[PDB]
Formats: sequence, C-alpha cells, structure tokens
Amino acid sequence: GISSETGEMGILWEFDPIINKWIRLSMKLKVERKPFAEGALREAYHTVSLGVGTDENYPLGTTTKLFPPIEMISPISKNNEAMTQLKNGTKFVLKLYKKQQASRELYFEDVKMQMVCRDWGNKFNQKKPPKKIEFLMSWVVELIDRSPSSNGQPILCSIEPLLVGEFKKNNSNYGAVLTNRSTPQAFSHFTYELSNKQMIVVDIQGVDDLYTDPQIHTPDGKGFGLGNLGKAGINKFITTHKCNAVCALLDLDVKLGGVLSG
Ligand SMILES: Nc1ncnc2c1ncn2[C@@H]1O[C@H](CO)[C@@H](O)[C@H]1O
Ligand SMILES: [Zn+2]
Repeated sequence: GISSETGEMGILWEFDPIINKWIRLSMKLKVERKPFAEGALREAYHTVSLGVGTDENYPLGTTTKLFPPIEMISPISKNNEAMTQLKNGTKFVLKLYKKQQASRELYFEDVKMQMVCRDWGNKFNQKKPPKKIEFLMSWVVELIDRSPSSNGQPILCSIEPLLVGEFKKNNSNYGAVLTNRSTPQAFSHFTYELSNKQMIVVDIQGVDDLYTDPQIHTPDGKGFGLGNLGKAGINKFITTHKCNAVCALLDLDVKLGGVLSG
C-alpha cells in the first residue's frame, strides 16, 4: 500500500520473463536532490520507498503507439517482486539519464535485458560453481509528477536495489578485463557457450558477485539497447578472454569459435 507521507508518484513496471509479460504497478518514492555517483550517461540517486500499489488510478488509454504493447502487459498484477523488495522504508537506487539519446523503448529494453541476465545467473548457479552469482532486479519507473520535457515525453528512469560495499566493474562491453577475478569472466564465457553463441553477457559489475547493469551482445546486433555491439562486441571479448579454473570446472571449451553469420 502507498503511504500518505510526502513523496512523488510513479508508474512502476516489472518484467517477468517466465510469463513473458510486464506487470504494471504504482509506487511513491522520495529521491535525494543530488546524485551520489555517475557513469557515462546516467546518474545514480539514493531513494527511499513510500510503498507500492496498484495502477488502478492511472489508466493506460488506447493501444495505438502504447509501449509496451497491450499484448505484452499482464492483466493481473497481484504477484510481483516489487511489493516485497520495494516495500515502505526500503532504501534503493534510481538512475536518470543526464543532460538523452534515450527513447521510451530503451528504458524497457535495458530493464528486460537485466531480467534476462538474471535468468542466466540462475542457470549458471545450477551448475554448482564455486561462487554463485546473482543479478539484482531492475524496474522502469515513469516519474509522472515531474513535468514533461521540452517535448511532451514523461520523465522516465530505472530503479534497482541498493548495493552495499565496494562496487567494481570486472569487464566492459568492448573487451576490457578490469579485475583479476575468475567468476565474472567464466560467467561471460558460460553465457556464450551455453547459448550456442546466440548471445553473451558482459559489463559484469557490482559488489562481490551481486551484479547489476549488464550488457548483452548478439550476432545480429538487434535489440538489447545501444550497448549491443553485435559480432564486434563478441569478438572483442574473445580476443581478451583467457580461460581460468572456473571455465575448466564448468567444462567450457578453451576454443570459443566463430560468430554466427547474422
Ligand atoms: N545498485 C547500486 N547500488 C549502489 N551503487 C550503485 C548501484 N548501481 C550503480 N552504482 C554506483 O554507480 C556507479 C556507476 O557509475 C557505480 O560505480 C556504483 O558506484
Ligand atoms: Zn573461459
């Protein structure tokens, strides 16, 4: 339930890969004035939840140029991760694009991308590796109380749980290997091999195998946001990848093998 305390309203979107649908909710939140960190394109803000509710007050309207399209939206939203993970009082992180080559579609793609990587994390863990991994939930929020931009586009953001500890990036989306840890690189290799080269998960970053904001490359280069560099991204990973003990333990081929022709 949404608290009566002072904060701003949002439409909250959760993607559920197993039913292949978005779940639409509302929430109230209070976000700090200044960001605590920044990346290339976005800034991160500390936020507290003032509760999660239904989307009943905020009708979608007609389905012509609705994103996501109505057929991708669950009619029912009684069950979801948000109602426990974003319950009243929860401290979490909000990310906003600075200064904006970001369509509406991009916010949803990026969050769906994180949910897909979250599935890959569970698949990896089922092999009983020495260190289990996990990707945080992420959500799209339409900050509906904020006045639209120069164009009548609502203000959009993504939100995710707060990581406590030293945040480290382990690889980039274009071949950088940034720490000496084995598990992040083995996981990237695992995703390439076990997907039959349909995709790779890189930008493996977070605190101690609790990861967030990954990026996927696919051979055809379609979908998965603007950070999908296609075969180029896959090949760049291969040039710098050196199999380690976790790769061996997972019985991964030391020969990675070529990209798919489109
Ligand atoms: N979920 C999160 N929890 C805490 N810090 C984060 C989170 N996501 C991103 N960051 C911070 O923002 C930076 C990204 O530029 C990271 O280096 C990290 O310091
Ligand atoms: Zn390897």
